[PDB]
Parts: sequence; structure tokens; C-alpha cells
Amino acid sequence: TSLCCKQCQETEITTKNEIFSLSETLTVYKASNLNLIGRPSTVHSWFPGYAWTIAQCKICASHIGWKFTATKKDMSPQKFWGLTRSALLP
Amino acid sequence: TSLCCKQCQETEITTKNEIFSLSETLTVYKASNLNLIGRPSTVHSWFPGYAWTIAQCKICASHIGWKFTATKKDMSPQKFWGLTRSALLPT
Amino acid sequence: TSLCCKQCQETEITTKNEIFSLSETLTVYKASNLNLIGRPSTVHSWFPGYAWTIAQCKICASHIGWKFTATKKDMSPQKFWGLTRSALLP
Ligand SMILES: Nc1cccc2c1C(=O)N([C@H]1CCC(=O)NC1=O)C2=O
Ligand SMILES: Nc1cccc2c1C(=O)N([C@H]1CCC(=O)NC1=O)C2=O
Ligand SMILES: Nc1cccc2c1C(=O)N([C@H]1CCC(=O)NC1=O)C2=O
Ligand SMILES: [Zn+2]
Ligand SMILES: [Zn+2]
Ligand SMILES: [Zn+2]
Repeated sequence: TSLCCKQCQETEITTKNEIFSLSETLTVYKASNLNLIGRPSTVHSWFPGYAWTIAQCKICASHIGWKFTATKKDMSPQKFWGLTRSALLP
Repeated sequence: TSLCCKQCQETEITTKNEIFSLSETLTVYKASNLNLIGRPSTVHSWFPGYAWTIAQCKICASHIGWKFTATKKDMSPQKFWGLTRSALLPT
Repeated sequence: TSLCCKQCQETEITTKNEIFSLSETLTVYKASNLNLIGRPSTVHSWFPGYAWTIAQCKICASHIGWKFTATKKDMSPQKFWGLTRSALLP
């Protein structure tokens, strides 16, 4: 089930069990081993109602995707990860 | 694994991966594409120690279930979803 | 998929769907029916950057594992559980 950082190979980022459908970019409820770079922005957000924060592998700093955070409290999930599929192995 | 709103058929509300057993009403750790109506209440809560908030499909406003939030910090999960099985497709 | 408290048998603590790899002790994103005892500590933490809180079964008080809580905001997950495998069935 593991989806690992493609660059450093060994580092698990998420699992297929975390995949969900909100409507290239995999959306998952939970992820691991990522560092958040900077502050959320809503500029060009692919998911209306959410802001994005760059997320990179904590081991090799590969840009894997973004943490998406809801701007309104009545939305669900309040946060998820949108991950570039080609930056993950399997 | 997708569990969709029975009414609008398009909208995924949770997945079989998210099901867990707290103890008609499916309980899941995580859900999607729900709007929360109102503020939490504990009155007649089906899960003692948790407050509920009505949760409806964001597309068709069909009442799918409730978001349950823990009233005490030492409980696990601190939040979950109780979904009406008859309001979702697959079974 | 259910992993139940071995002692009281009937209480589910987590499911295989919740297992992930942060790298005897199973790590899962989500768990249920556990009571937390005391306050977080980083003393001897098995997971640098996380503090631990003892977690016991809400029904039989068997010690199942620990809740791990991030000491910094930019970590993912912000929390998880580490559960003693021999304290669970399947
Ligand atoms: N490569 C660049 C370069 C400039 C601006 C953006 C990107 C980029 O990937 N995104 C994403 C961030 C994530 C998102 O939701 N929408 C975007 O357009 C930008 O805003
Ligand atoms: N249809 C009605 C009408 C009045 C009050 C409630 C309901 C209802 O479904 N619940 C639920 C909310 C969720 C819960 O935990 N227990 C309930 O009885 C009510 O409190
Ligand atoms: N049985 C004892 C006795 C004293 C201290 C600890 C333990 C114990 O199991 N842990 C764990 C807590 C969880 C952890 O992260 N590291 C540990 O060493 C202790 O700190
Ligand atoms: Zn990496
Ligand atoms: Zn709907
Ligand atoms: Zn037990």
C-alpha cells in the first residue's frame, strides 16, 4: 500500500488507504514525513475554498505537493494533501 | 472503496478505508464534500461523550449524517463521522 | 481489517487501513476507544520531534500504546499512535 518519495525512495509519504475523491494530483486525507514551507496561499488554488502550502519530503526536500487547508470551518475535510503522482513511487 | 451520496450519485462522502467500530449508522474517521449546518449539540447524542453537528452533501444538500466532536480531551478519536447507511451507495 | 484489544476482545483500537511507516510497535494515523493517561513527555521519545502520552483501552484499562504528538507545527502527521502489537488481536 505504501507511496514513497520517488527521489529518496525509502521515505513513505502516504498510503493508498488515504486516497479520497474531492471533485496528475492525488488527494489523500493523511500523509507523513513532509515539511511545510511558508504560509498558506489561495492564489490559483486548484481547490476552491482551500489554501495551499508547499510540502516537501523531510529527507531529501523533493517537492512532493501541497497541504490544502479549508478557509471556512463548515467544509470537510478541514485539510488534505494534494500530491503530484509522478513524485511518488508506485 | 467509494461511498457516494445516494441522491446526487456523483459526490464521494467517505471510503471503506475510513470505516472503524466505535461501539444503521456507519462510523468513519474521515469524510469529504459535507457541509456542516449549525453548532455542536450533545442533546440525545447517540455516542456519549460526543456532540453532533448535522452534515449534508455539499452538492445536493441531502442530510447524510453528523460530525461527532469529543467533549473531553482524553477520548479517542477526538472527531469522527456518523453516516446514515441508507443515504449512501454501495452497501 | 479490525485490530482489537487482546484482553477484552471486543473493543476495536485501530484498523489495518490506518497503518503507515514513519521510519513490536505498530504506527497508525487513527485509533479509537483509548483513554489518555497524563500529559505528553519527550523523555526517551522513540520518535524525535514527538512527545508521548500513555494510551489504554477504555473498557479494560490494558495499556495498548501511546499517542504521539508533534512538538512543532511543520511536521506531518501532527499526531499518530504507536501501539504494542502483542496487545492487539489480529
Ligand atoms: N509552479 C508554480 C509557479 C508559480 C505559481 C504556482 C506554481 C504552482 O505550482 N502553483 C500551484 C500551487 C498549488 C495550487 O493549488 N495551485 C497552483 O497553481 C502556483 O500557484
Ligand atoms: N430528527 C431529529 C429531530 C429532533 C432531534 C434530533 C433528530 C435527530 O436525528 N437527532 C440526532 C442527532 C445526532 C445524534 O447523535 N442523536 C440524535 O438523536 C436529534 O437529536
Ligand atoms: N516502561 C517505562 C518505564 C519508564 C519510562 C518509560 C517506559 C516506557 O515504556 N517508555 C516509553 C514511552 C514511549 C516512548 O516514546 N519512549 C519510551 O521509552 C518510557 O519512557
Ligand atoms: Zn525524499
Ligand atoms: Zn448529494
Ligand atoms: Zn480492552
